[PDB]
Amino acid sequence: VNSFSGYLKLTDNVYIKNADIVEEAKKVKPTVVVNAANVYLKHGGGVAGALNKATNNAMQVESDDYIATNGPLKVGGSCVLSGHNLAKHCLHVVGPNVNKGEDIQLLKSAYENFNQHEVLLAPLLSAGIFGADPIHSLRVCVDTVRTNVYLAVFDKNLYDKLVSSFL
Ligand SMILES: O=C(O)Cc1ccccc1O
Repeated sequence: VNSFSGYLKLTDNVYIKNADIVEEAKKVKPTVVVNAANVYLKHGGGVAGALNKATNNAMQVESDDYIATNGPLKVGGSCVLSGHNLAKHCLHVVGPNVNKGEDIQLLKSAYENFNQHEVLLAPLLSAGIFGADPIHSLRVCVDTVRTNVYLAVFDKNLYDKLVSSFL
């Protein structure tokens, strides 16, 4: 048993809810929250800008030190950093950004990072401002992640369409 509440069960291991991931993280304090990161860990908008704002910019300060030491992530890659006031850990995962021309086949590689963690609170990778088909992102999630994932869909109209189209 875990602390996640009000989720619709899609599969053995994937759950979904219409929720603000920031507000969900603040309530649950999950072991792992996933950030929709870019390779530079520049947290400006969407999930990253919202998560970073909720940490009072401490996520960005920590991220800048990580990049200064290690250089940029790979598209499809990840790193584990602090969850600050939101979670124990933040798994920063880089899905491909369609609005930068990145290979959508890298979305499966991105979701494979989730398998290193038994339970996660996450957004749909590459959805919204990343320019990919969200319905596609949910299918790749279900067909790739084997650990227990609680998806927070921010946009209500996107949530209802994802549920009503789910195979
Ligand atoms: O609603 C979601 O969860 C998907 C998403 C991600 C980023 C920006 C806007 C947006 O709708």
